[PDB]
Amino acid sequence: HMTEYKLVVVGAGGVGKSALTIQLIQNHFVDEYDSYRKQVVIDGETCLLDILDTADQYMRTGEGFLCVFAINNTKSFEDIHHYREQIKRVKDSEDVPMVLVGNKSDLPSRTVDTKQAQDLARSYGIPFIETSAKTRQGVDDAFYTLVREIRKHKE
Ligand SMILES: Nc1nc2c(ncn2[C@@H]2O[C@H](COP(=O)(O)OP(=O)(O)OP(O)(O)=S)[C@@H](O)[C@H]2O)c(=O)[nH]1
Ligand SMILES: [Mg+2]
Repeated sequence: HMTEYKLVVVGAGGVGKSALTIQLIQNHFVDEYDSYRKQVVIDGETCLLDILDTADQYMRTGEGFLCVFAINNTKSFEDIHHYREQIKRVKDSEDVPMVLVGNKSDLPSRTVDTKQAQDLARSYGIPFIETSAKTRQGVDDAFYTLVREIRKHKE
């Protein structure tokens, strides 16, 4: 009686992958710190999210990917290319359900601008969502949007 969606959260160390997950799961922001399950209704469908917060089973059986960089970490952003190439290789396709997420939007020290991010997502043909795990801005949006991307690609 529920649809399972297998989601994988990728990106460089320190960008907020766990923080984003833990917000989704626990509704709490963790300052300092596997697989998680969340039941949630999305467009009137009851979904069981199965979320791997990384750092290979999930890499090959993942249905959709959150590719996360932090907006005050230029290197994280530049590393998106590597994660996305990884995903394309291990799924052997050039259109895998993916959302580009730019986290830590609450922070003032911003070195990747929103134009950079929009241009990257536009090149890849994917949504870009700005988030803060600290304030919860964008968090449900990113996960819900990924679900909707997965639905878009297949039954
Ligand atoms: N201000 C702020 N800090 C954040 C936010 N998301 C995470 N952080 C902080 O950034 C640090 C890294 O977050 P964390 O979730 O541990 O990273 P990660 O991407 O999971 O890192 P990894 O080592 O396991 S591969 C932590 O100190 C966390 O509190 C956010 O949106 N805003
Ligand atoms: Mg982590």
